[PDB]
Amino acid sequence: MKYVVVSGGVISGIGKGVLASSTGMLLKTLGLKVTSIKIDPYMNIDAGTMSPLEHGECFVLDDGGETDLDLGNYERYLGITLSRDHNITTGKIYSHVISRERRGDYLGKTVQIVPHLTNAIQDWIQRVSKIPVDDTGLEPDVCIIELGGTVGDIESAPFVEALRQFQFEVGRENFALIHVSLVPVIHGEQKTKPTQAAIKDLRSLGLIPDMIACRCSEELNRSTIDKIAMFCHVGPEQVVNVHDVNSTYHVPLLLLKQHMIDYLHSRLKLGEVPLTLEDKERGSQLLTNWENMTKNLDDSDDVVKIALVGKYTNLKDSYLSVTKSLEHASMKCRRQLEILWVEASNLEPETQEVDKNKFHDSWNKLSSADGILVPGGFGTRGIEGMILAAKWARESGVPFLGVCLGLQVAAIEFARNVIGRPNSSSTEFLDETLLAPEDQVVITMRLGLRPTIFQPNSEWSNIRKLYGEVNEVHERHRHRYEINPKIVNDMESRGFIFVGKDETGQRCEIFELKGHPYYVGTQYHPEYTSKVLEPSRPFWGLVAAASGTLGEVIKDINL
Amino acid sequence: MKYVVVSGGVISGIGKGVLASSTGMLLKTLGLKVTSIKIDPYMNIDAGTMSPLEHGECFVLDDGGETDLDLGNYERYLGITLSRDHNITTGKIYSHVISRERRGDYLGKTVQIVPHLTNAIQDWIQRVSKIPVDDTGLEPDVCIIELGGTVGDIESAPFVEALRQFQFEVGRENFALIHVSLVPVIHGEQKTKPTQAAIKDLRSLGLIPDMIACRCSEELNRSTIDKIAMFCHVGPEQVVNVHDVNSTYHVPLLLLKQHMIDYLHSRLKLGEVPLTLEDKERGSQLLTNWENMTKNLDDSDDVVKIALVGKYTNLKDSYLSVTKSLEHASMKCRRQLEILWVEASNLEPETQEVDKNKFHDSWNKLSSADGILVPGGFGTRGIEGMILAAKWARESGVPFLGVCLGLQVAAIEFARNVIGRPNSSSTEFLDETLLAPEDQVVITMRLGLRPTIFQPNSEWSNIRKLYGEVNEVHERHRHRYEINPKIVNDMESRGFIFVGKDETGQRCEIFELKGHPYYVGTQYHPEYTSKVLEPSRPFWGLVAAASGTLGEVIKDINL
Amino acid sequence: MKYVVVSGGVISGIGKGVLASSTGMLLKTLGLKVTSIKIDPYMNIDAGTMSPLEHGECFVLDDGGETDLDLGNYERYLGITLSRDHNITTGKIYSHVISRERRGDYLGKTVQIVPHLTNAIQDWIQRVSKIPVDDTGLEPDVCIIELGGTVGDIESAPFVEALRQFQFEVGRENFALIHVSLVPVIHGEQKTKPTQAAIKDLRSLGLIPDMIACRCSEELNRSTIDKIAMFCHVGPEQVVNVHDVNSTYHVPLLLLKQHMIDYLHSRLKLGEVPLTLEDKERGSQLLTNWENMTKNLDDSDDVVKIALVGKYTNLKDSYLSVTKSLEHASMKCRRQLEILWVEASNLEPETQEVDKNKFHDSWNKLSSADGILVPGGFGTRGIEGMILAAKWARESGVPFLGVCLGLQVAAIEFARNVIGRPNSSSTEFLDETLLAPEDQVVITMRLGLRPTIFQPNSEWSNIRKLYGEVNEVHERHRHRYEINPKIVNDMESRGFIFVGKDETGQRCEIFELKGHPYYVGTQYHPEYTSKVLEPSRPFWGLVAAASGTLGEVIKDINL
Ligand SMILES: Nc1ncnc2c1ncn2[C@@H]1O[C@H](COP(=O)(O)OP(=O)(O)OP(=O)(O)O)[C@@H](O)[C@H]1O
Ligand SMILES: Nc1ncnc2c1ncn2[C@@H]1O[C@H](COP(=O)(O)OP(=O)(O)OP(=O)(O)O)[C@@H](O)[C@H]1O
Ligand SMILES: Nc1ncnc2c1ncn2[C@@H]1O[C@H](COP(=O)(O)OP(=O)(O)OP(=O)(O)O)[C@@H](O)[C@H]1O
Ligand SMILES: O=c1ccn([C@H]2O[C@@H](COP(=O)(O)OP(=O)(O)OP(=O)(O)O)[C@@H](O)[C@H]2O)c(=O)[nH]1
Ligand SMILES: O=c1ccn([C@H]2O[C@@H](COP(=O)(O)OP(=O)(O)OP(=O)(O)O)[C@@H](O)[C@H]2O)c(=O)[nH]1
Ligand SMILES: O=c1ccn([C@H]2O[C@@H](COP(=O)(O)OP(=O)(O)OP(=O)(O)O)[C@@H](O)[C@H]2O)c(=O)[nH]1
Ligand SMILES: [Mg+2]
Ligand SMILES: [Mg+2]
Ligand SMILES: [Mg+2]
Ligand SMILES: [Mg+2]
Ligand SMILES: [Mg+2]
Ligand SMILES: [Mg+2]
Repeated sequence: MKYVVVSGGVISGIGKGVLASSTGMLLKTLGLKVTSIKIDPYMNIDAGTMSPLEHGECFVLDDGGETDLDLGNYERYLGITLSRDHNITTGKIYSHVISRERRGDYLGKTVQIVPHLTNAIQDWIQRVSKIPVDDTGLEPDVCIIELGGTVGDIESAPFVEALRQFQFEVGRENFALIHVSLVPVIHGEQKTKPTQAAIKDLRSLGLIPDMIACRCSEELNRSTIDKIAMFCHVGPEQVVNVHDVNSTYHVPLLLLKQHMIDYLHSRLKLGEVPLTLEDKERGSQLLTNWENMTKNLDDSDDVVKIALVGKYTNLKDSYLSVTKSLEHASMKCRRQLEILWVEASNLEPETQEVDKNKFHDSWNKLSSADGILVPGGFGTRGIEGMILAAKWARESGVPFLGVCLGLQVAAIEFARNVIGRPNSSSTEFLDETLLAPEDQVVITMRLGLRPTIFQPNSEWSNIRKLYGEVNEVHERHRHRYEINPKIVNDMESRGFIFVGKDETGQRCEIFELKGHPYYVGTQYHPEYTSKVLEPSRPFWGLVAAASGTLGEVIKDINL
Repeated sequence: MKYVVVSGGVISGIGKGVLASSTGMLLKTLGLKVTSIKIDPYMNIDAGTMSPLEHGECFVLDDGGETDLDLGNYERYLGITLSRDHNITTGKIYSHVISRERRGDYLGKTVQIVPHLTNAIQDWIQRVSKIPVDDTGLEPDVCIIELGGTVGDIESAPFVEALRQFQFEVGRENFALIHVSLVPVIHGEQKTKPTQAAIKDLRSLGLIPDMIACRCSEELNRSTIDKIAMFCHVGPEQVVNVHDVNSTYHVPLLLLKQHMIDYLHSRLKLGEVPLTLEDKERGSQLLTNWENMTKNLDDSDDVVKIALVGKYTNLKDSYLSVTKSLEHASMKCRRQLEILWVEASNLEPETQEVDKNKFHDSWNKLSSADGILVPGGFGTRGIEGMILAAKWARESGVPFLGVCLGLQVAAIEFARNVIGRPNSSSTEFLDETLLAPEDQVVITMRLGLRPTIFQPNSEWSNIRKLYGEVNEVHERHRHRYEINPKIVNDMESRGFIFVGKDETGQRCEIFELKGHPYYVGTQYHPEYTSKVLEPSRPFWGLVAAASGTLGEVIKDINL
Repeated sequence: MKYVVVSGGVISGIGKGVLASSTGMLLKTLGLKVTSIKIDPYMNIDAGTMSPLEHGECFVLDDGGETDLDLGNYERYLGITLSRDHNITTGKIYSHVISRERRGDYLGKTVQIVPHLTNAIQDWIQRVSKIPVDDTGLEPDVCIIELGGTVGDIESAPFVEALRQFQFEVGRENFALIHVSLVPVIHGEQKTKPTQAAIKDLRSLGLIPDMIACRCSEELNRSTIDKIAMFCHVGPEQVVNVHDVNSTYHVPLLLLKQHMIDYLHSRLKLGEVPLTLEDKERGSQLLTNWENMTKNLDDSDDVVKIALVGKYTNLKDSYLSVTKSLEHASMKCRRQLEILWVEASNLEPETQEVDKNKFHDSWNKLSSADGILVPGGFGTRGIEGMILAAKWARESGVPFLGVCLGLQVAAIEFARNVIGRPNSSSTEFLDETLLAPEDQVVITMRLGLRPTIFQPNSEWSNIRKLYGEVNEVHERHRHRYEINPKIVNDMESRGFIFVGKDETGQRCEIFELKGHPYYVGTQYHPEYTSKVLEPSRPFWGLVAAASGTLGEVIKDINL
């Protein structure tokens, strides 16, 4: 087992998550089996309790774990499945040793942060990195650890102490440290004192960096490389840079151009790892596929515009799996994507009195779009604006996908306007008044990977054709509210077909509307099962439908 | 409310606990109401799970809290009652904020060590210092906080960060810092660089010391004072020393000789605290009583020897409340005390084969003693040796006190040798063989302050006369095993009278033997209710009985 | 825009102001945006010139408008902000059309009460009801107009004529009339001829009532309802009653029990007003919060007593915002309130010669109280009595709040007795003698919403913790006199800390005294920013401090 810590810097926004995911995928090009662990200094047990306004969305695993967003970067670059154990936190590990001290496994000893908590962290990392995470039976060859927060924040102290010990409690040449660090530019001169201070803060904790990975708005000067490589122990080829490029898929090839594998191939002795003839082929094949999708982003120009309608769209981190799911679906179509970020509340007619500027801009953006997405996220702000987007998309025949809350919004819209029930509404917020036209109801969560069964007549639907006309689908759920199953037959008779349901019925999971080119919704989040070469099927439907060629996509999928 | 932090140094053994207790009692000489809080960086919720081989005994509060030993130093110097809340720990406060984050009181925010855990520590200190701790109704004027561990140990980090904030979240002139620090002597020269480094480690965390309290084997030189007072912000009178004197009761008067009150009277503005005419009298009266008991230790010479028989007596911290209870009882008698530390196992005849030196020395020490104590502490090592000490004390008519296990050992001894049941024994360790002559049985703990009722005939006993012939007694329990109540009438008929029991009966709490000058035992720990001017009654009995004058002590108590 | 006139009756004391405020809040439970306008037949431009001995206190708006007291009932029930335009008067509107006729906008026409003044009233009501009054950007859906004085008083004539026209100059189903009327009981029989005469006086002016709201000391008999509903056009459900209950917060639920919303929901066609899904939730949520605070007044019993010390306390209308601010603060604590009304002059030692009865009763009341308030109000009567209450509260350690004059009285008290300047005094009344120990000085008014900045060291204070430790506070001022800033450093050195000041300094706005559980004063009136669910912070401090639990209140506010 090899370990690669990706760590620290001078700021919390530095973009470690891209570099960790990219470093792991580059190791996967050698054919190595790879896994990864995110460490969070926060005291929350999970990202589930904490609101999307901080650290972006929670990400859902097959376990039903509501983990930190960074686990999604690993799953979609590395192709692996992660467990709720792969997101370590301060909350998890203090809860673990405190529950263990009350149970008494420490034999009446005094329990202390060193050695007992730092040995508990090292036991967690040793257990969790040996969980098999590919579909194959094998234990991973390499583990990427991403150390969240910044080095020398008091929040991090047990993890920087544990990782010092770990560099010896596992062999050297089985452990290596990448430090990620800020190189700000002032008056056009590339200033280095922030990264020199961060390299000292690592040495103060006994962590010694094997590569320094600069984050900068420029190519590093050869003087900027030398002034760091002379201050730190790293050689000139071990001062990595990652530029402020928009395409995060280019980062693996920007690291490969900087010869970063050729250092780790020595520094971790990756030639001593045994590999089969299948492994080297499936490794090199994966690199050629990534050269092709990045070539397609360099030379595809013909924009498809998708409008994304939701709360707090200024927090673009709040929708990162949607963004990445749309980008995978646009690459599969060989088309460039624009996302138009529509703050759903500004669509509402009260905005035309309160701030007439925001009203006209938000309705410009929505009218402009070749297809529409309603992305999910609980909370009562802007839902009539999201209902207005679903209405516009139904009436103007514009491709629509509704994910989680977006499906319920389309059901409420179709009830208010096509069934003509003018006060039909979500149970989430009006039930203090005990309303009879319930569109949502409660059914304390439904979470993680679940089976959807396609209902027997559904063979006609574009969405069931996108799932290869298979009878069942596996996707990740997260909801407490679902469509009222008393009203379902009214919608299924008026043409809004609930194409798929849970095994028990009375719990709707996919709809497609008869008489529209692509108007679809899902109760699950299709984003989380997206992979770079195999996009999320409902999103491959939406981004093909917006472009045209949805028939040719379905004809392809029938091979 | 005023706060006085006592803190840190270069080593964990430095003796903060004496200085905190002494500083608080000196503030009590002004008539101020005083309280105190111990902070422990360990992850244990309580000292109850952890074995006496580390940090000495657990101390029992009236709550039944098995707290850190340092709470006992506060109760016996300050005269206060502490709650299980007055011992803060890493385990307590991480358990508190983690349970609070799962309950969700933090409104979906990300929870972090700063500000959320440091604000939870500051809320704990603010709540707990306002608990009334004297017998009177009033809230305390001053709180002493003792910061356990050492400054810049990673274990301490949330508490040194919290206390920086606290210096502002409560006013300056309502908070002050005492730093306690090591001044080692090499070649007879008093070296200062360890304390200069500890003063820098405080400044690095933003904590600024108002007094530096040196711990040294000498009087500080005036150069040793100046070389510290020139390096640090403290004036010459704010460099305190506490010498390696044996009598810890002299420390309050050694601080008073160094004019330490006259600094805090300015630095905490203690003249602005309102005080009544009763308060100043009961304050100054308390100082004169302490001048008298310390004068008596300077001029009493006529030694009483008590042998203390138990496990691990090399760990003299394991019996600190016994030691202090014996010292209070010897001072009340105006007699000097020697304790003879007898490792109970060495009394056993197997020792005479294994190491004949340890056998003869341990039996020398036991034969030498004017009275005998068997102190408690669970675990099967040496119990036949403790039975042999109880036998010797019964047969030779030598004063005996058995506390907790020491009472059960005397019951087992009296059963084996006076009732003549040769295999009668503790249920604690032989019950894998299901023995019928059970002396102990289980009755998951009995803990904290409980009532003992004296059984109706008991008026004759020296122990009930020592409790003023009152019908009931309040003392602190800690046990899972008690005397088999089926066998009690056999002992009460053979003369081993169970003088006191729980309200329900079938649970024995005090015995006295008919036909011995003072042979007594208690199921409770009488040590924990000892106070400097009012010693523990069973121990005032033992140390009077060893000296003679037990009648005159009882005649006094009848006033 | 909908209008609801609340009007008239047989007497000026009838309690329209409660019914208007309650009717508006009930409309706010539907989620409608609401506003209100008070009409006063008096010739004063504002309530600022007129003394508190008539129509109670003046109320201060954010504008600095010294408006009629009834505007405060609207702000505290409806949650809205009012402008100096929302109090219409005879003085305002005759000043408006006379200044407009001298300017000549009437093009040389003869100007007459009809149509020109009645059209000016209708233009005022149309302009002012469309001012946005919530924190949100929206124009109000409903306006409550309260017609002051009584119908057919000659003082009212232009307003009853204007409102007849207004019923057509705005649509019917956009205007409705509530008439409030007296139903006296004689020999236990509920006499109706006063209200029959008041209903005729409305018809004589062409105003037709849509509901009759009886004010009576009983439940109306069903015969009393029928004998009114047969004489007037109103149906049986449109004869409202409001009982002489003490809790004015119960009136909204007594109107809701009488189904009064279900009439206005038809009669104003409030189902035709568009509402969003947020609006209906924030509407129904507000009703549940009001059910809870009224449930708490039904089942809280554990009295806190506050003594209110001031001039003319027999005029309990003179302190209505203080009373309501104390009631909001007691409800937030879940405790019942008694106010003890202490006429401040009777505390003075001259009273013990003049009327020894009034002396002993006033000092009984002040000694009895768990906390003390000095409420403001200019004029030289009783100020030494208010100084004696401030003295008593400082010395006996009893919670104290001084508002406006009450802060200056506490500064004068602390100067006379703790600084020991025996003749230090207000500049307001002794300056004919040109005294050097000035405690007040003049600094022609300071009025309306202003910023207070907390001075840098103030983090310790209970008052700054009650304001959430925010650096700035927004509250309503009204004063010509302030603390002499030459003497401020003497008080700040002796412990009376001026915790907050104006942006410029030299103008003190909050004090808290070091060394008292809660002794505070404000130059602003904290009463006017009180709201039913969010009490005034200095008053939430006082009423918590009197009860105990001031720490737990501050711990709560830190969430
Ligand atoms: N080299 C990079 N190139 C482009 N974008 C980057 C780069 N580094 C960081 N970012 C961007 O900055 C944001 C944060 O990056 P990332 O998640 O990898 O940082 P992080 O250190 O893991 O932050 P966090 O601790 O919050 O998870 C993301 O939007 C990411 O795409
Ligand atoms: N000034 C002193 N004079 C005499 N003995 C001292 C002094 N300082 C410390 N000691 C002794 O050293 C031991 C530890 O002292 P103390 O309990 O006060 O230290 P501490 O800092 O509180 O240690 P801990 O953190 O383990 O509780 C005790 O036996 C105590 O009596
Ligand atoms: N229904 C009621 N229940 C309880 N108290 C009432 C009621 N109606 C009036 N009052 C009380 O009578 C006094 C005057 O009431 P209110 O201010 O509402 O009358 P008003 O018609 O507006 O008088 P004004 O014209 O002087 O403003 C207040 O103390 C008020 O609390
Ligand atoms: O204003 C002054 C005065 C003096 N100095 C002095 O400090 C020295 C250290 O040089 P710098 O502080 O400029 O550091 P650096 O260029 O090595 O590092 P970067 O942060 O640019 O990566 C010398 O340059 C000396 O003149 C300054 O740097 N700045
Ligand atoms: O062996 C050597 C050589 C050089 N130095 C040098 O270091 C200097 C600092 O002096 P010290 O290191 O002796 O420190 P100090 O006496 O101030 O502190 P204490 O630890 O005794 O309290 C000077 O004395 C200089 O000669 C040594 O201290 N020791
Ligand atoms: O003393 C007399 C004599 C005659 N009347 C006469 O006047 C009549 C009108 O009856 P009332 O004047 O009693 O009026 P009312 O009962 O309808 O109204 P309230 O004021 O009680 O609501 C009849 O009752 C007739 O006898 C009196 O009312 N009172
Ligand atoms: Mg941040
Ligand atoms: Mg990240
Ligand atoms: Mg140790
Ligand atoms: Mg200690
Ligand atoms: Mg009047
Ligand atoms: Mg009124």
